[PDB]
Amino acid sequence: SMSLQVNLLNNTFANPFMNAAGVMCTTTEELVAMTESASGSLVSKSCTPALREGNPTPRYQALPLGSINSMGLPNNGFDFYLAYAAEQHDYGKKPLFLSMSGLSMRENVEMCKRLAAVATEKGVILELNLSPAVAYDFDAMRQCLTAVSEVYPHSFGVKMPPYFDFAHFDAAAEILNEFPKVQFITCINSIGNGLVIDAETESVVIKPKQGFGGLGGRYVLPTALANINAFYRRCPGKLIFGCGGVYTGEDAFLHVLAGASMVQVGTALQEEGPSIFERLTSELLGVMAKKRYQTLDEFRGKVRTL
Amino acid sequence: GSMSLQVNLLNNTFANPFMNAAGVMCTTTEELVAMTESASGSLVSKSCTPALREGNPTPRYQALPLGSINSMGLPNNGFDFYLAYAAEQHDYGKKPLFLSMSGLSMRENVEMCKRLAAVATEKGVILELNLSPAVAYDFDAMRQCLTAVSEVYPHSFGVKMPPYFDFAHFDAAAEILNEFPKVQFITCINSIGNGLVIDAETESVVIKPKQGFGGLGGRYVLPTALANINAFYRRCPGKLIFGCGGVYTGEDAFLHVLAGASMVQVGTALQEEGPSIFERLTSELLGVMAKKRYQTLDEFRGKVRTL
Ligand SMILES: Cc1cc2nc3c(=O)[nH]c(=O)nc-3n(C[C@H](O)[C@H](O)[C@H](O)COP(=O)(O)O)c2cc1C
Ligand SMILES: Cc1cc2nc3c(=O)[nH]c(=O)nc-3n(C[C@H](O)[C@H](O)[C@H](O)COP(=O)(O)O)c2cc1C
Ligand code: NI
Repeated sequence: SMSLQVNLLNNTFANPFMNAAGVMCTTTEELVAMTESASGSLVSKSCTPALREGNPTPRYQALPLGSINSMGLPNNGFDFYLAYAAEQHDYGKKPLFLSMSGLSMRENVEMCKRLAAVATEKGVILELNLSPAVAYDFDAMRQCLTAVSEVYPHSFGVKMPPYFDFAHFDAAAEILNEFPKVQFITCINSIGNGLVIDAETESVVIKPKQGFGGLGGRYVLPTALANINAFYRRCPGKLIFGCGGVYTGEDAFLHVLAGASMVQVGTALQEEGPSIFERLTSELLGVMAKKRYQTLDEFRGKVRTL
Repeated sequence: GSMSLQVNLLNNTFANPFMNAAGVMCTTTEELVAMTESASGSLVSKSCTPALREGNPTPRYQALPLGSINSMGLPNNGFDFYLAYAAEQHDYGKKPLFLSMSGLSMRENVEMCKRLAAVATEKGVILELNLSPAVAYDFDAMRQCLTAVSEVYPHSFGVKMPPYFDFAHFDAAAEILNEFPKVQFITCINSIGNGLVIDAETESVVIKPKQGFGGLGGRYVLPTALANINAFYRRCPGKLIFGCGGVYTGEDAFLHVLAGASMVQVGTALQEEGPSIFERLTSELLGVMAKKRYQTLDEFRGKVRTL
């Protein structure tokens, strides 16, 4: 007998799967579809205080090894997602995360002040997007978390861009550990500012920023696993959510082995739609069956070093 | 049409833009001779320290479907060895030679450069100074290092860079590099640092040092490499860019050059296939150029179209 159940943040989740923020979670229809899916949870599109059109198109391109995008935070605005969380989400089906991505400290502070009562009343959980990106400037990062912690009377998580050396893992973890309200860390947002060139057209493939954009998919799995495990080790008091390169149950298995509690799906979900979650739960159970595991706790964070 | 892969830079002529990446098949005399005998346009010797280094415990390199992961730890025969190869053994009649230097402190690099100067003068060996927390990730330390080396090394040289991941960092690094006219080329990029490969079957990491964390190469890194190549191509118009990262085919090389590359270095692919790869890559790049109606590299270098 097996189970994908996860228990964390005073909630129970049927399985660890959820969408990545930015993917299939912008409109009412999308949020409802995520709620009706087999996913264990969902997160609403990273929001700004007011609606944002986002960058000019094309701004997303699917690729053999993943995706590249420079969406530019298109979203319906904070009021919209707050109302979804306050009055529409069926918390009886699954828990809900709200992703917040204010463009200044002030914006985050203002939104958090209003989110507080809805979190208290309904149980929505904040995922604060820190992905130059806030998390790549340690002073800006400390300031952001100080501000939010000061005005937001609840636990929350942070969505991180990837780091690429131990000095940075140490520096980031030192900061995160100074904030006990940060109860989860989502690793990772894209690998930033890659450049895809189409040999046939001799051109870039997205319009904004001269073709530079965030990489997702197969490209990022080892970087994601690195960041998941690095923070799993360095922030023992916190949960880690995995994000990056999940297409299969086996991929998800790797995230959990590295330390992941929840596993977010981006590029693969963009291409397949919310039905992917039935496939992913099935595949992960199958991997666990073949390896003789009954629960996620049996192998979470147990990757073997040499 | 008669096409040419010729490249001209730093008072040298290169038959084609291809060379090995530093770290790959360039450690021993036998390897250096084989690179020289190959169809490559050039070669670079293994990044050296002042004295020989055994490197990290094995396993420390693993080939992967989408590339490679490694934590070699700078195993090398020592500066004396590569200096001797450059001064006395290398056939400059066959192709130009780059020497990769990777001191573990600013002082080590300074002392090696003092001694390399005479050999650069006499034989024409070209320095690629490895700046890959990595020196290049510490802007003050980077400026400091380039100042100290420029002070003692009266020759043009290049720097090998780790990748950056945002415009603010592209600008900051370019600003520093633009302070040093002796830095005539920039090699982008070394490796995507500290990835972690986990083998689902064994439920373990695949290399031994650093709990399995190591540098990524191959298919994983091509868009990051192209971004860095083009970012510096744009921001350092007075310098040349050498590409490194994700080259398996002539088409990949075409992309490097489109992004701004003058020379194109081959790492993971070369590790897996050996030096015969250069015959294949030259032939493939010429084929790509023939199909796209280009005769020379200068016709499309850095000409990637934005939308
Ligand atoms: C179309 C698109 C939009 C995204 N927007 C957001 C976003 O609003 N907030 C966020 O934290 N991450 C955003 N991201 C990054 C994803 O959340 C995720 O971190 C990344 O795609 C890695 O997962 P993948 O490898 O599964 O694609 C976006 C990604 C894509 C592809
Ligand atoms: C085995 C191995 C050893 C390496 N050692 C060095 C080195 O000594 N000096 C250096 O600048 N880069 C070193 N690197 C990085 C490579 O030069 C190259 O930048 C990287 O592998 C990306 O190219 P690829 O995608 O073609 O593998 C090494 C890479 C590999 C795979
Ligand atoms: Ni930094």
